[PDB]
Amino acid sequence: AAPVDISTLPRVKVDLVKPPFVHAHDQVAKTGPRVVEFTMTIEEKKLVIDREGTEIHAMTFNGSVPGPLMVVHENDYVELRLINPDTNTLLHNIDFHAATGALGGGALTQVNPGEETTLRFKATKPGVFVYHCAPEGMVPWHVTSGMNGAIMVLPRDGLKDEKGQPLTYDKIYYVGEQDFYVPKDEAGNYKKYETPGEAYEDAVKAMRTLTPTHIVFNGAVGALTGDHALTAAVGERVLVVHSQANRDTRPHLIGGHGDYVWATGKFRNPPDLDQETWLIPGGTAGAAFYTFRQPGVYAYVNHNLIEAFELGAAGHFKVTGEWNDDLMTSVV
Amino acid sequence: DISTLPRVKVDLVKPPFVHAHDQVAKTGPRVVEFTMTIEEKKLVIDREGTEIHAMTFNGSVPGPLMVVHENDYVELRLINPDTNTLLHNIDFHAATGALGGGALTQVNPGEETTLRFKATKPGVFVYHCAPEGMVPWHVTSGMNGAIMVLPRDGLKDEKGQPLTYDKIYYVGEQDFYVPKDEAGNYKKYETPGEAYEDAVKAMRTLTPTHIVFNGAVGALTGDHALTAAVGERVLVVHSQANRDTRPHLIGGHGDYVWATGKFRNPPDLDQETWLIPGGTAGAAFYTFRQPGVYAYVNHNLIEAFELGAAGHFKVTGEWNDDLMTSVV
Amino acid sequence: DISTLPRVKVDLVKPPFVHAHDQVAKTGPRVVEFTMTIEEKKLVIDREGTEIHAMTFNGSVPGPLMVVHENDYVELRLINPDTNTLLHNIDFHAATGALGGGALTQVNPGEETTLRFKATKPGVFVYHCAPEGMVPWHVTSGMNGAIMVLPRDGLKDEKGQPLTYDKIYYVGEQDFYVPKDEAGNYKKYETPGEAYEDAVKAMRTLTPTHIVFNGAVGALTGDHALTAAVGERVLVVHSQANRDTRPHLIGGHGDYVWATGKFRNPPDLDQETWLIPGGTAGAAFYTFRQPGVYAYVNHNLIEAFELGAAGHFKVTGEWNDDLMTSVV
Ligand SMILES: [Cu+2]
Ligand SMILES: [Cu+2]
Ligand SMILES: [Cu+2]
Ligand SMILES: [Cu+2]
Ligand SMILES: [Cu+2]
Ligand SMILES: [Cu+2]
Repeated sequence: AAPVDISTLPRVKVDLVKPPFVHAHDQVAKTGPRVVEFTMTIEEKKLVIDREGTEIHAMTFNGSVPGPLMVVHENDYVELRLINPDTNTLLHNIDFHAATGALGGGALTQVNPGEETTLRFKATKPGVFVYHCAPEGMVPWHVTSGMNGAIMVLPRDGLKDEKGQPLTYDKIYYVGEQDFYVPKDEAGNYKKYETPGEAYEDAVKAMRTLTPTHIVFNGAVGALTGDHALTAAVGERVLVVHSQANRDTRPHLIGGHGDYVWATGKFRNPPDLDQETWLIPGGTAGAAFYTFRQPGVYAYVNHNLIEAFELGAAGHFKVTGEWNDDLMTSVV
Repeated sequence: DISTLPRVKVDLVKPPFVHAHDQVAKTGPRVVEFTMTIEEKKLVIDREGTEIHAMTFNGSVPGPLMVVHENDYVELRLINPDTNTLLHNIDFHAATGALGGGALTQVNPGEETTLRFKATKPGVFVYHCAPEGMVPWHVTSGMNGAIMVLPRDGLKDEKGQPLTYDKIYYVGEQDFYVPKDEAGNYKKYETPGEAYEDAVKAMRTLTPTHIVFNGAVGALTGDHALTAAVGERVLVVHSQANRDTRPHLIGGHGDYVWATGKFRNPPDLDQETWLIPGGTAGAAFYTFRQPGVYAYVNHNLIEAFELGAAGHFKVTGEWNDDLMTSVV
Repeated sequence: DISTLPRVKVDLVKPPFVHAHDQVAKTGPRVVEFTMTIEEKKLVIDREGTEIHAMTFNGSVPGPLMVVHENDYVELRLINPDTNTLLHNIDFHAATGALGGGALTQVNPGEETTLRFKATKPGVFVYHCAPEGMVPWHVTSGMNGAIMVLPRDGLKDEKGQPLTYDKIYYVGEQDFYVPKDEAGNYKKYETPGEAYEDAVKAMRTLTPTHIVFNGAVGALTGDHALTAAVGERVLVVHSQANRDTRPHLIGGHGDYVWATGKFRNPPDLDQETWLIPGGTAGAAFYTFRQPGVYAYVNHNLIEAFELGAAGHFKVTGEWNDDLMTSVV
């Protein structure tokens, strides 16, 4: 019942990085609980979301869609300084699904242009969680404008398999999947707007159709392909955190599997094994662990193939290494 | 021999509330008697006054939550007053045989029927009308509810230890497809039959015009918000008889969740959001640790804040600065 | 050395039936030989005579279910006759490498190819065509099926105890997007190629015009209804290569279900309904206890009864009044 003295906890500052990459961290905690300090600056900005040059007024956390992945360990405290520069035009806030109370922090972080605030919450549950803006009355508009990301709360002793044995990854990637509803004019062409506010009415209309115009990884069609394809080597253990703050998705690694998967992303639950495809409910973050055994190109996709190959929810993995004819081979 | 079992008559209560019951069974198997009267009635489903011809079990959308224990025999007397105009029946997902009972409970206006079935499997289950050839029309008109079949030794965590809730609420999520004219305005009809054709066309778009909790937009908000106190253990039963949903407690979690609602399976822990497939009932257990307002929503945020799938929790108690605070 | 492994030839069977096999392996690993011939053909998918240019594996929608055991080697000879017009290939979700085999099995009309891969993971998996740049078009044209890789010691329950089925059926669920003209009538094409543009357009609406089992509305009804007898243990393998579905046996349950179909995971028990994500194959085990007609459906009742995702079981045996009965 007595208060816990948090001033005694050591503090560590984190420098966030743009997705799909993840800031420096340790899987197995090397210290006891800490107050981990993060700072994110909200940025309203125009963003090209497809190959035809379609542009929208994106609402971002730190300039990217999705926002950066934050990483802490179970029972650490997350302290976020949220800044809303006066160059922005809208009210924003933040809802951490990893947090307990005040609408995930949303009721304590409402900031208008020119204001800032610092939120602190205890990361009491291990897993990957979604975080997103949630201004009362305009929630889906902000979220579907790209204002969402994720946070991973690692067990202090790292990841474990269904038998309680260590699962250690060599690389980690964060794939934020985004459903966009770009308004179209009477002619069927995407509309343009001077300011975010000007598009509200049309945006609401576009959203209520429940039919996305685009569904992409890392903010745009092909964002995770070509020179920006994810990479790995045969033998490498890779963890892919995947989030969707507003709509269901079903990740799948073409040519591979999800050896160990936490579809709804909570680590106190044993992972599902050998998944071909897994369902991540809208408003959830999930994580899949895989060890590559074949070199070459792999397609990482939302397995509703239309959403993947037509709407944009598809990325690539370029894997190096020696081919395994035992696992698979063309018979002459 | 069923005739040797105790018989008890239950008085059902309107959702989100639930009739009184014991979690850990107090007796052995019993024949639990329920009675529900079918009522076709106009219902306002949104703040704009939109009306539909609702098809209900006991006058509410969703129908009330029935509660029994594993291996009890459910005995339902279903009445279809001659004031209604359609044939109805009932399909219990908790039952075995005759299309969930649908093939044995067909009742035209002015008729009634009594069905009895053994609740052999523990968990929360959906029950809904299913008249041959017009199944989705009735279900999407609000004719569905749920039944909870508790394990005889109560709920258990992933370690087989007891989980006892202090409060329970039943949230029925309903997808509606209200027909519109060429102008785009919702159409009104004199009778349910008049709208069949338009209804079918509206349903086939697979795009709900409304998705609500307890029959209407904002039904579980304001004076009708759900309540709890810091420290209270709350079980929230959630059903969707026709379409997928993804429940989420904003500011909270599903400490223990049976997403597809069957208790022989250990619960999933610490869920932020969970998927309840259409045609399924799920259950989430949570112990409140912070006072204040919480939003309970389908986490497709468009479906929640635009279409109506959102409710509120008003929680009393003292704030916990350790769990969360605005830094000085 | 695979040259050391004995080989066995399998004769595939048209769905919903499955080719014979042993649940518990009677020998060590084997190289199992399969042969499938691709066939592009016009196909009637509804009771109104609507046709489409279907792209099939062995002439059926879905393609046949292949069955092997963990660690066997699957060797498939894929033939693309010069009577076809498009390039095709195959993607095995059960395989490891080269885009599931798609990058190694590309075959134009008049060509064939043989692919071999080790079945390292037990479970039911989807296989489908995946020609670069036209993946969804082929898959939604019916070019997909499934393969089951049984654990060498057969299926086991959540306790490690054996689960042996007396019957097994394979239900392939297909979402079709048939283009329509300005009048709203389904369009007709002389060749698959001529429809591409309209096909892409129709798919991007993400709204299927049809959702069927075994290639057509009512395909699994009447003389083609699935069958069983009271007391029989039945395994129903269900796949959806492109869109989510939620199987449900009306009047029954999924006693043991591997919703996402991977056997190294214990099954979920007593399911009323389960979610099989698009791009996944699932399996449900049930022991019938009541005779009569059952409806096996996708529980989004609109997709089932309006769009076509519904089939029937005809079960023989004695009625059990203890489980269910109409009172006087
Ligand atoms: Cu915002
Ligand atoms: Cu949220
Ligand atoms: Cu009815
Ligand atoms: Cu049902
Ligand atoms: Cu093909
Ligand atoms: Cu695939």
